[PDB]
Amino acid sequence: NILLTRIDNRLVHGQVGVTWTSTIGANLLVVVDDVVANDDIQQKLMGITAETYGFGIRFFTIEKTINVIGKAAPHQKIFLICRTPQTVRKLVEGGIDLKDVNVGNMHFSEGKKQISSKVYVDDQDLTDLRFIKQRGVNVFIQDVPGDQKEQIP
Repeated sequence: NILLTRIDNRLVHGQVGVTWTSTIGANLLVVVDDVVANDDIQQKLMGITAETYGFGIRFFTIEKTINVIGKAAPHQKIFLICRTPQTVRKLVEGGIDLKDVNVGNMHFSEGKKQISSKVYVDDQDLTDLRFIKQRGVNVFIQDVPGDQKEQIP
């Protein structure tokens, strides 16, 4: 059911989320993020994007996603969007079978190092990305479809 998981600090990220969703042929975008899930006014803009382009959307905590994602019905073709690799790691640890993780926008903060045009990491981010890889997940950096895919160092 899960077609792709993308890490993007901007979550749905407007036209970027639109293009990914269309390209992979998802019909349900699950935003896995505790802050947004738990403060529902923060959902409104992303909800408008879903409404505009005609795909379903959910805003779930990590705990909820672990608990329910397996109940997904055959017709649900899911695109998971996560803020950070920390979230993805929690999903993997919780036993969710992810095949591919696309690393999108990871913005600078103090001490982070640039590894791709739109990706800045600290050592914990690299640790977590590498953990995900070690669990057999294909992890790659790619801004939008058709860009050259880049590997984690």
